[PDB]
Amino acid sequence: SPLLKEQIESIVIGKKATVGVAVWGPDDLEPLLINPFEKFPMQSVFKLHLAMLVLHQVDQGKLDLNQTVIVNRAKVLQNTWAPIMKAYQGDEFSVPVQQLLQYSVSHSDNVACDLLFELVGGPAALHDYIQSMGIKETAVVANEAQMHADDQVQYQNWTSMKGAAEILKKFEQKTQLSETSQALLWKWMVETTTGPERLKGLLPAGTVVAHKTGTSQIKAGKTAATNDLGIILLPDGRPLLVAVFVKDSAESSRTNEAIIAQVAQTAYQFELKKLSAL
Repeated sequence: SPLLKEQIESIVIGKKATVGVAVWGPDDLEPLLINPFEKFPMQSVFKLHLAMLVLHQVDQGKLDLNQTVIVNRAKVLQNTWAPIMKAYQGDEFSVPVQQLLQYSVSHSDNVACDLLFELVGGPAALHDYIQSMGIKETAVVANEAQMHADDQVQYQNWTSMKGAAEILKKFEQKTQLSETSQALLWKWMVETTTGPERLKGLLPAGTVVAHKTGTSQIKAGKTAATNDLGIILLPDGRPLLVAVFVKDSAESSRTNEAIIAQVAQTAYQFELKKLSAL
């Protein structure tokens, strides 16, 4: 739809950032893409793809949700966002895969993320999995530790807005995971504690939203990435897929999140307009 595209452009024009958007409503044949040729750093958004690969290996019986990993407090990535390190006491403890997944997805935990990467063969294994789903415009080459070591690396874990739309559609179609794995991932994405003022920012109270955020620190005067992508359930229970990636922004943190909230609200209102007519 040209009208929705124009409404979204009216939000991003004038903001000192480059914004990518993908909107796919339930009656749309193709998704609406804003800035389709730009490469967007994913930051923690790729923990979504990683959870799908891990659950896919659980579905195949290659991994078990209760399989546990020994965590040595001295050997994991130090001084990074890792809530799991505060959930257990001791210099050494063991955590099941089920909980590492929950912490990576819902809490965007960086240590849980890298521990999961180690069970499946690293970034290379995730990249193969993504390509195997037919998504060519998403690249994964580094884990959190490597992204932590060199701040240019984050740009190498990128996605196009078509790639963001496809991962949401694959997930939404419930064709990649067993019913159990699908229900677990939906649970962790609805329970996310991060980014409450992004996609969910201006939606009505009670709207169900399964989403995953991605954020970088302010370095060299800009925020490389402020992202949120997810599934919004409409009043009739049908899904609305929305992904918003704000790249290389020189705006305040508050403004970066408001761009995402406004785009989500505009897409949501547009779907109500269609339900209103049809």
